[PDB]
Amino acid sequence: QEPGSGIGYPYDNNTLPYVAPGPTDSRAPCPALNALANHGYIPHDGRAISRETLQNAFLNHMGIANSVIELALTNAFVVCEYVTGSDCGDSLVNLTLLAEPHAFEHDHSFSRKDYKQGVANSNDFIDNRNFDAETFQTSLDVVAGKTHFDYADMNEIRLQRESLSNELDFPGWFTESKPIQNVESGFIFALVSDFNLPDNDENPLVRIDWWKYWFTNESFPYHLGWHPPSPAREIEFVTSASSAVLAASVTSTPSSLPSGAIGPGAEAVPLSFASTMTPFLLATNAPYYAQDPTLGPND
Ligand code: HEM
Ligand SMILES: *[C@@H]1O[C@H](CO)[C@@H](O[C@@H]2O[C@H](CO)[C@@H](O[C@@H]3O[C@H](CO)[C@@H](O)[C@H](O)[C@@H]3O)[C@H](O)[C@H]2NC(C)=O)[C@H](O)[C@H]1NC(C)=O
Ligand SMILES: *[C@@H]1O[C@H](CO)[C@@H](O[C@@H]2O[C@H](CO)[C@@H](O)[C@H](O)[C@H]2NC(C)=O)[C@H](O)[C@H]1NC(C)=O
Ligand SMILES: *[C@H]1O[C@H](CO)[C@@H](O)[C@H](O)[C@@H]1O[C@H]1O[C@H](CO)[C@@H](O)[C@H](O)[C@@H]1O
Ligand SMILES: *[C@@H]1O[C@H](CO)[C@@H](O)[C@H](O)[C@H]1NC(C)=O
Ligand SMILES: *[C@H]1O[C@H](CO)[C@@H](O)[C@H](O)[C@@H]1O
Ligand SMILES: *[C@H]1O[C@H](CO)[C@@H](O)[C@H](O)[C@@H]1O
Ligand SMILES: *[C@H]1O[C@H](CO)[C@@H](O)[C@H](O)[C@@H]1O
Ligand SMILES: *[C@H]1O[C@H](CO)[C@@H](O)[C@H](O)[C@@H]1O
Ligand SMILES: *[C@H]1O[C@H](CO)[C@@H](O)[C@H](O)[C@@H]1O
Ligand SMILES: *[C@H]1O[C@H](CO)[C@@H](O)[C@H](O)[C@@H]1O
Ligand SMILES: *[C@H]1O[C@H](CO)[C@@H](O)[C@H](O)[C@@H]1O
Ligand SMILES: *[C@H]1O[C@H](CO)[C@@H](O)[C@H](O)[C@@H]1O
Ligand SMILES: *[C@H]1O[C@H](CO)[C@@H](O)[C@H](O)[C@@H]1O
Ligand SMILES: [Br-]
Ligand SMILES: [Br-]
Ligand SMILES: [Br-]
Ligand SMILES: [Mn+2]
Repeated sequence: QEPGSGIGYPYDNNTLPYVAPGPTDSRAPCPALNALANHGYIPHDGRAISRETLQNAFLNHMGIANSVIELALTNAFVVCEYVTGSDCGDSLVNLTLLAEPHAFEHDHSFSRKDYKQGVANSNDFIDNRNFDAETFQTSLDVVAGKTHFDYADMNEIRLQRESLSNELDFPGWFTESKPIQNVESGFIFALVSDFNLPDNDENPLVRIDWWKYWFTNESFPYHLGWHPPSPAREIEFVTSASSAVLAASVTSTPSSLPSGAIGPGAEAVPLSFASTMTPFLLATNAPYYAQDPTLGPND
């Protein structure tokens, strides 16, 4: 928000306004990076981004500690080198390259389509990067009529997304990615679980309105009473939440799940790509921004 607004106070004492991305700005497949860029906490153009820029932006503006993004930073820079063909040093070339498929970006996202979702021909690909309202509605439908949801509900949401994606993706494309997705499941609990409930750390419940505002608007739900978690969330919370999601008993089983979907997931580790492997072409779509309604500087 505008710095003088005080909307972030006393959790964020140095806010900057929301500014929609323009057609030449680079955006990510990540709702967090996109919100940061929209506020200029990382470059508004989404280009030339250092590790420390990311660390400070997450810590000071989202209540997300450095530990939470240590592996994400490693993976971002691995993917930058893979996509561009050269070491990116400590200047991430842009955010858009993070949507390189079957890499850091993965299938069965909560709010993005898959790279070969619903394509008629094998060489086709689509926008697997920008927020997609219909896809996100398939996630939200699992918790329809509710204000909050728990680990078991999140497990059901990701299973629904895996089912749909395995059915809809071009044959042979779908590749399950429980380790990365469920770090992201943990990120959702870390950012938008309801810290106003007494037992949030033992038993976090996502506020659906906060989640929907963050994802749809790629800005922060201050108007709904959200603020950055304080103290900042640490990695322990995120991987515990990830494990709890996958450990939760499944009471409704969609059809068409890949083998081993129900059960624990592997620990996330650094990505690596063969030097001979050429990257898949990135989707070239202009960055998404919310239009129904458009957002003002304080939204
Ligand atoms: C350097 C830091 C980060 C990098 C490089 C990064 C990168 C990415 C990438 C590549 C994806 C796409 C995965 C896919 O859905 O196919 C993604 C998704 C996601 N990210 Fe980030 N991320 C970072 C930090 C965070 C943090 C700290 C949060 C929240 C606390 C966050 C929340 C999410 C969520 C919830 C998704 C899933 C979106 C969906 O499934 O629709 N990310 N991120
Ligand atoms: C974010 O950075 C990535 C990585 O640099 C950009 O993707 C790459 O964009 C370049 C154009 O600047 C593409 O190069 C072109 O490739 C075609 C086919 O190989 C070639 O015939 C052209 O002469 C040109 O070299 C490159 O393909 C593309 N990389 C991938 C994997 O798709 C991306 O455009 C940047 N996005 C933003 C919004 O800044
Ligand atoms: C996206 O952000 C807009 C702007 O903040 C949201 O619309 C406003 O919501 C706030 C509460 O968050 C209300 O006080 C305003 O009356 C709303 N204004 C307008 C112009 O509608 C919108 O709800 C957000 N989208 C989602 C899905 O959360
Ligand atoms: C991205 O741009 C490519 C051309 O550079 C197209 O071949 C791709 O289909 C893709 O097009 C989409 O996004 C561009 C902006 O980059 C729009 O101009 C297109 O209409 C389309 O939405
Ligand atoms: C915001 O400023 C107030 C008033 O000085 C201070 O008490 C509080 O600790 C500050 N918050 C942060 C995150 O520094
Ligand atoms: C989440 O999982 C990690 C291991 O991946 C632990 O280090 C952490 O304490 C939490 O259990
Ligand atoms: C790891 O931490 C999470 C988040 O605090 C808990 O919900 C979980 O039960 C485990 O203790
Ligand atoms: C990972 O951690 C979660 C949260 O403690 C457990 O529920 C799960 O069984 C696994 O150990
Ligand atoms: C069985 O229970 C889980 C959560 O406990 C739900 O998410 C599911 O919809 C079914 O009711
Ligand atoms: C229980 O929930 C699962 C996952 O959302 C559905 O696929 C199933 O049809 C039932 O509603
Ligand atoms: C749906 O079905 C699967 C196996 O058929 C179970 O693992 C799950 O708990 C749910 O009953
Ligand atoms: C979230 O984190 C847990 C614990 O490391 C994994 O088991 C899961 O697959 C996901 O990466
Ligand atoms: C990471 O691992 C891959 C193997 O999958 C190698 O190709 C790469 O060079 C790096 O060692
Ligand atoms: C977002 O931008 C639109 C332009 O379409 C305005 O009409 C709206 O009031 C908001 O500022
Ligand atoms: Br660029
Ligand atoms: Br489809
Ligand atoms: Br796994
Ligand atoms: Mn994806």
